[PDB]
Amino acid sequence: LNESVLKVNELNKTLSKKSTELTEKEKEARSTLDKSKQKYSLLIRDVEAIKTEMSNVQANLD
Amino acid sequence: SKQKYSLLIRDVEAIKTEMSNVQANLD
Repeated sequence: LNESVLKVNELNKTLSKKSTELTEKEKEARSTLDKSKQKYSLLIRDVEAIKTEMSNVQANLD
Repeated sequence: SKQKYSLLIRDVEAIKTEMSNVQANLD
């Protein structure tokens, strides 16, 4: 039980990191539009690739 | 424009992923 508590407490830092990286990538994407198709597309695939990683972590935590 | 573009590019990549699976199976 102690190890499981530690494991969830550590999954929270990855949820936090992918929140951060998603925010950063979204800012980059908006910068791309302001200035293009391929960089914007790649950042958007990523932005979604990170949210998928987030949902897995949320299910595991639950 | 942001949301429609995003949904369409994810869908395009999804389709390309489906394509690569079919190509490996065919090979």
